[PDB]
Amino acid sequence: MENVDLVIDLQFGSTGKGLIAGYLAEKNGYDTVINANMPNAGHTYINAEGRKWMHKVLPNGIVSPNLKRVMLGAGSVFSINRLMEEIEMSKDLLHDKVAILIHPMATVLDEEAHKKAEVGIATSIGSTGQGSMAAMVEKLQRDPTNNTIVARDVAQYDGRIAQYVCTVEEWDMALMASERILAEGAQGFSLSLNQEFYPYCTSRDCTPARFLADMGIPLPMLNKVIGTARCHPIRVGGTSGGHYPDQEELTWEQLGQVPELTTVTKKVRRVFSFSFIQMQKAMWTCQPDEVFLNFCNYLSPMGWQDIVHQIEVAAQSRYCDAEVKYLGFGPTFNDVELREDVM
Amino acid sequence: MENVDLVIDLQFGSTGKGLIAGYLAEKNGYDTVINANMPNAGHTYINAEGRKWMHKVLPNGIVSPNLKRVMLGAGSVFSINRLMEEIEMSKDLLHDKVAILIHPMATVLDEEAHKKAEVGIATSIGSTGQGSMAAMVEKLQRDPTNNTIVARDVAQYDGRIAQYVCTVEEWDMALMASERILAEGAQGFSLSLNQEFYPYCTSRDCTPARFLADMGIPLPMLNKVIGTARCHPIRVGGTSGGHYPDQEELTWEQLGQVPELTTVTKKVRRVFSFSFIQMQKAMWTCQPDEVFLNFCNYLSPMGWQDIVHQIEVAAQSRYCDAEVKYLGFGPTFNDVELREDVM
Amino acid sequence: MENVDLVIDLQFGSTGKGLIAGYLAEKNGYDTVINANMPNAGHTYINAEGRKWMHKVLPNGIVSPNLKRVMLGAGSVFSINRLMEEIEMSKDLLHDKVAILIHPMATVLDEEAHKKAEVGIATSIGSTGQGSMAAMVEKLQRDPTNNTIVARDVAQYDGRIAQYVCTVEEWDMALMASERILAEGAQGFSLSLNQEFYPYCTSRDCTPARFLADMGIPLPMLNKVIGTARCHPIRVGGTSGGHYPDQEELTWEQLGQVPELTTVTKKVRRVFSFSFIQMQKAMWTCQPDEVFLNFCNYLSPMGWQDIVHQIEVAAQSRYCDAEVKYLGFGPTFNDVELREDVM
Amino acid sequence: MENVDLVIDLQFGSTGKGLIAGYLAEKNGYDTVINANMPNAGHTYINAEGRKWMHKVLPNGIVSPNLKRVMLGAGSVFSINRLMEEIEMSKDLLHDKVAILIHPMATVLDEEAHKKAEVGIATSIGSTGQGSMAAMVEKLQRDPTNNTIVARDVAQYDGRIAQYVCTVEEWDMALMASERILAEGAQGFSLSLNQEFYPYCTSRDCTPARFLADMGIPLPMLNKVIGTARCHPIRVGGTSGGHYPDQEELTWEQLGQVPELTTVTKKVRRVFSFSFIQMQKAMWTCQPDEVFLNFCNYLSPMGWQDIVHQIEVAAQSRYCDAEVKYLGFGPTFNDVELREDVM
Ligand SMILES: Nc1ncnc2c1ncn2[C@@H]1O[C@H](COP(=O)(O)OP(=O)(O)OP(=O)(O)O)[C@@H](O)[C@H]1O
Ligand SMILES: Nc1ncnc2c1ncn2[C@@H]1O[C@H](COP(=O)(O)OP(=O)(O)OP(=O)(O)O)[C@@H](O)[C@H]1O
Ligand SMILES: Nc1ncnc2c1ncn2[C@@H]1O[C@H](COP(=O)(O)OP(=O)(O)OP(=O)(O)O)[C@@H](O)[C@H]1O
Ligand SMILES: Nc1ncnc2c1ncn2[C@@H]1O[C@H](COP(=O)(O)OP(=O)(O)OP(=O)(O)O)[C@@H](O)[C@H]1O
Ligand SMILES: O=c1[nH]cnc2c1ncn2[C@@H]1O[C@H](COP(=O)(O)O)[C@@H](O)[C@H]1O
Ligand SMILES: O=c1[nH]cnc2c1ncn2[C@@H]1O[C@H](COP(=O)(O)O)[C@@H](O)[C@H]1O
Ligand SMILES: O=c1[nH]cnc2c1ncn2[C@@H]1O[C@H](COP(=O)(O)O)[C@@H](O)[C@H]1O
Ligand SMILES: O=c1[nH]cnc2c1ncn2[C@@H]1O[C@H](COP(=O)(O)O)[C@@H](O)[C@H]1O
Ligand SMILES: [Mg+2]
Ligand SMILES: [Mg+2]
Ligand SMILES: [Mg+2]
Ligand SMILES: [Mg+2]
Repeated sequence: MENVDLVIDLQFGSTGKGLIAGYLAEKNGYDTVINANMPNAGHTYINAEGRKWMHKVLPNGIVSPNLKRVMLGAGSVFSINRLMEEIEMSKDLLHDKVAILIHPMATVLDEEAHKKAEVGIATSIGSTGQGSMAAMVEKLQRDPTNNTIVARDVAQYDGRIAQYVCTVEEWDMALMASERILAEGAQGFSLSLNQEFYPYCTSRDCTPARFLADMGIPLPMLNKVIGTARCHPIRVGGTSGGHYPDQEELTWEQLGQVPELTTVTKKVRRVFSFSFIQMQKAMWTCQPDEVFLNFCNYLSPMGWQDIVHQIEVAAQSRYCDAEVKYLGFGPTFNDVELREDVM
Repeated sequence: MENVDLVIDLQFGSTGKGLIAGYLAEKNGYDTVINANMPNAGHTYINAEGRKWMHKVLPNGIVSPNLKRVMLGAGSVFSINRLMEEIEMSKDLLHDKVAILIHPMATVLDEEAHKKAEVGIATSIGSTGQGSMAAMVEKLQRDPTNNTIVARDVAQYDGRIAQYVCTVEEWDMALMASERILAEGAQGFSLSLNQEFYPYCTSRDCTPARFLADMGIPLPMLNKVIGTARCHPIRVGGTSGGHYPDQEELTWEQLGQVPELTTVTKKVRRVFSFSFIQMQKAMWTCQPDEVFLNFCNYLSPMGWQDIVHQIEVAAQSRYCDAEVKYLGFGPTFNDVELREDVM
Repeated sequence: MENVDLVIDLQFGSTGKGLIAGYLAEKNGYDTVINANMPNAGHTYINAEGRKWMHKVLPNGIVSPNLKRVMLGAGSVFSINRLMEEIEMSKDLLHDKVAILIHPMATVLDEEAHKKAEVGIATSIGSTGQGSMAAMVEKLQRDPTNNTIVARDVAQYDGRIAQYVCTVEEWDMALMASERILAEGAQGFSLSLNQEFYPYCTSRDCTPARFLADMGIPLPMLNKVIGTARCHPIRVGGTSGGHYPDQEELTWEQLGQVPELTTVTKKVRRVFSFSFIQMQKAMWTCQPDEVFLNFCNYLSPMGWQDIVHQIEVAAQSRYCDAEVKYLGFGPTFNDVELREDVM
Repeated sequence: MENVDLVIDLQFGSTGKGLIAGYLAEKNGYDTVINANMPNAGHTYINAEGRKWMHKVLPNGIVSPNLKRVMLGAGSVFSINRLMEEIEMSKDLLHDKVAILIHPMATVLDEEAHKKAEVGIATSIGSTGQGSMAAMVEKLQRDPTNNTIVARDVAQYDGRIAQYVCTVEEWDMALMASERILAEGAQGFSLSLNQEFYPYCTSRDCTPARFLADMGIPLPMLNKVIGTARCHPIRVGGTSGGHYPDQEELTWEQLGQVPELTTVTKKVRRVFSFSFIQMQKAMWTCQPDEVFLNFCNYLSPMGWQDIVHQIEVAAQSRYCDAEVKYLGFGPTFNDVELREDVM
């Protein structure tokens, strides 16, 4: 029954979850790909031939040569317009023998109302202001007179999603039928609503237990957790929040890199030194089996090799047998290296 | 590392989670007891000598002869006044060598405001109207200017909870130091926000994955899941929601029992026949290792023995090897029997 | 042929013979229950639902779900009025397919005369003064002219018992037909007429050999002997007799308990410390296979656990392989525990 | 621990218990011989050389070549004068390395008072009038002011028995020390106080369970039961009582024998035909392992051989595997034959 490989971020998000999800999908050929994304940010994957996917709704694992099911969990908050654009963009991949299943309880984003309600926190806590929490709050209100927030009710008047919206039993049966599943997490461990930076955090916990719960995955189904990290963790710009005591804020100049910016909001990313405290904390809760260390291209061999050893010792210190198996030297499939081959 | 025994409700709540938690605490002598309750639920335990505990905040496992830690998770919503009364009533048990730890991110209930904000859902969806969701929404708002909703901020002006409010690292360390842990879930599987009865449900998922996430417990720590059920499941009074296709609403009269009243509202409970569909669904997601079948005292031996076999076949049908280990015949410790000893 | 389970008291009586008899009857479902009580003893059983039986005549095992026969041996001394009240109170249990058999030679108590003849020993030896010995003496006189002492003769003029009074052959046949039998002893080992406290003793031996003889049970029929004991043995009020050299008289005050009152006389019970000498003596003669250690609720875990080990070593010392199988923590069915489950 | 061979009568007494006890004592060489006789009647043994023992108190097994202990049980009723005469008569056998132990609770017969009290029943029920029951009644009265009935109290003023009177613990220890024990019963099965002929019966049950109880022998100690019978059962003269439906009263003339008389009272013995009903009844309760068929000298080979087969079929019919091992053709050791040798 253990057939779910779960992808999670060990720092403050934007580490390369999309890159390893696409890479693992191409290598392991999962028949089911599942997620529970909110409109916060888009994940990128670039394959060997240079084709690029930027997803806010669909999992990045749709590039799997054995794709049979694409499932969007109960914890999802999505723009119907975005989902339509994303499906159409990968129509060749999402063919007649691929089933797209939207959980009946997934939240439909009202872009007019939900973005307007997040205008204040977009400045005060440096929030993305995408409407994710405002939509989540409307769901929680449980007004029986409101038939415009969950997918099951929206499907009654919006036929664009109607074919995809399934029942709870159809959802359970699809997981049961699945041979091998790729589950994709979002945001990052330190962004968790219940980690130390509150209120400078996101609207949910970004931990394996919360992701499985938001995707409706039974715990005995979990096979492996693949954690992702950067050599220099980033945080998204403005009054976004603090850092750990053993890390310092850097500049893109110090690193000799072109300043990194968010895709749509064009907010410059804040960059920090590696934090061993952050790793111990993330290793304790997230307990990954395998680690993908990305942006090794910003350091020299001794620098990224030293971080590999730090991560493995951080894991062991928190009863975790995490192995840094993959190393990222660029944004493409061809830039993902096996650790054992480069060091 | 696998030392967490988790107690969860397989139906619509109020099945005897309080009773088995107290029973297991006395038998297994856990050093740590942990929960993440909201004010919408109350749990009862009665020991061999007739002492009674009715808890809305504190775990029921505080009766453990080796109690060292009492921990209230980040997912908790609590009335400070209630916590003070619950502590005072078990002051003999909660002695100088017992540490009470309230997660810094646990929510402090604003009795007046939060209850006022749930007037309406209390009638429309048959909600408890205890303020649980309204408090949860205020936390989610993440207003940096609001220092009155999370325990960490409230402790700065309310010295009643100040000694108990810990840091995130203190929380992680307490779990790490623990020898054996009793984790107590609340509400019930079918009350989940993401199960089929939405909006006639609670404000979170009532599944093992969500409980571990709300208590901040790493997944490799889970040892055993003990699922609880009744021979005749119950719901709260009013327009509380629908039922499964294979079950029917009954009356206390039909059962020959004195009408049951809800724990928080002095309201009459709705009673239904046993549902095999509900069991298959609960077994699939919750995957319990052991089952406590309670209220066998409302049936004849053939009746409750037949339900034991139904539960085990429902389990096997959903790849779960659940064993009905305990049988309940009354509200006290002495009424919990080993299934092996009675059938 | 070995199908008789015999219940006997290892000390001075009133240790919980009634309780274990009811408990074993409910668990093992004996078709035949047999005794040979005199009016000097009363035995109590309280079931899981709170129903109480206090018997001076009828066995306590009438609560057996497979009851077919209730037999009162040749050694019985009974008040017809009492037997009628005891039958009436359990008329639901003693239905049309339950045969009550009174041995033809059982003694009918002459309340006025027999009680008048025990005035004196009631003060001098602290006797119950119930008429037991006086009735027994009248039987022994064997006056062919006396048709008012044995059941067989009384039945000729007293139609209340006539249907129940059987022949000797009917008695033998009922035992032969029985599948599984529960035999209940009375008083206690140290009250034996032939133990060291004479004349401060009862009018017969309270040993397995005497009970089988008084119930007319062939010796190859004996399967198992269940001996009963208290952590602090008791005696009746007054000049009831001495104790063993290794034990001391206590007070209910010293024990922190409400003073206990005797079953027939509303008199205060004398309490003593546990005697290892009494156990060795009782184990030697009575040779029990299983032991029920009752009133563990008057001690702390170390106290009652230590007495369990004393009993087993006292047993081994007298070539007896007695196992303390049951532990009593209260007066009801739910308070009987398996020793294996609590220590 | 199984080392007690018990001798019992299967009819109405006077069958040859003394003859087989002496025979078995000489053959098996028991170190301990035990009994619990009342003054009712004397048992006879005649050895190969013609020496004769007529005992009312001492066991007949004192002829054992390995005699170490002679024990008189708590159930004994004896004349001190008789015991003195009997010991003196066998002084050569009861030497310095043989210990005589009288149970402290054995009854001392007051020949003046106890015989006078039995004058009425000696005529009415054809009783022996030896005082046995009158002495037994005085013991049962338990008057603390009476120091003249039990051996322990009589020893304080009658030094003739003082050396022999032991404690209860000395009694238990002597049985424990014993290698092989010969236990001798008295009277006979059909004479039992609780058999069908009441009041034309004796003052106790004449069954293995009552004899072991009266001798204070633990039940696990029983090895073998040797039952005794006559080809023509007798009953002791006068208005002694009835018989079984399948037997008839005969005359000594019909048998061609000299009329049999009691030793002291010179009462002619009543003689009856063999009763198969009597055997079935005796086999059921007494369950003997071996049978001694005596007075085969009053019949022809086909007559006594036919009774052997009747007895074995009677045994089998009552779940008894009794083997008629010994056949009696006279009153002497030399007259006891092994069955396998004569048929
Ligand atoms: N090692 C790398 N060097 C340079 N650019 C990279 C590397 N790995 C990934 N990228 C780019 O980093 C950017 C930031 O990540 P973004 O959130 O947009 O998607 P992602 O890489 O899949 O990250 P995540 O899914 O963790 O949010 C992406 O545009 C991606 O193409
Ligand atoms: N077998 C039973 N028969 C009768 N009453 C019972 C039984 N088990 C529990 N009870 C009582 O019925 C009620 C059912 O519980 P509701 O909260 O009230 O459950 P709980 O045991 O208190 O805990 P939980 O809500 O977690 O199930 C409680 O008041 C409890 O004491
Ligand atoms: N563990 C216990 N703790 C407290 N009370 C008990 C316990 N066991 C029995 N009792 C009660 O104390 C009394 C002791 O019994 P006494 O006759 O009264 O014993 P019994 O159980 O009634 O039978 P028996 O005389 O054969 O021992 C009874 O009233 C009984 O219900
Ligand atoms: N087969 C026999 N033939 C003739 N006389 C016998 C035979 N066996 C025993 N006797 C005599 O029968 C008589 C009657 O028995 P009595 O009670 O006096 O002693 P017992 O033979 O040992 O009998 P029991 O011990 O059974 O009472 C004795 O005097 C005895 O010697
Ligand atoms: O996917 C993500 N990548 C990076 N930062 C994120 C992501 N999601 C949320 N955040 C950060 O989390 C905080 C709160 O985000 P919100 O959930 O959009 O309100 C802000 O500081 C965001 O920049
Ligand atoms: O402990 C509980 N027992 C039973 N029903 C509950 C409990 N908690 C919440 N509910 C149900 O959850 C829904 C809303 O209650 P609320 O979560 O308190 O708002 C209703 O359908 C209630 O009946
Ligand atoms: O059931 C009983 N429990 C306790 N003592 C008893 C019981 N039956 C008899 N006795 C004791 O036996 C002696 C005489 O009581 P009697 O047998 O009723 O005459 C006294 O020492 C009593 O204390
Ligand atoms: O040892 C015995 N042999 C034969 N008859 C006996 C013996 N003991 C008692 N009886 C008979 O038993 C009856 C009652 O005897 P009691 O016990 O002496 O009063 C009478 O019919 C006696 O003849
Ligand atoms: Mg991103
Ligand atoms: Mg409840
Ligand atoms: Mg009693
Ligand atoms: Mg004789």
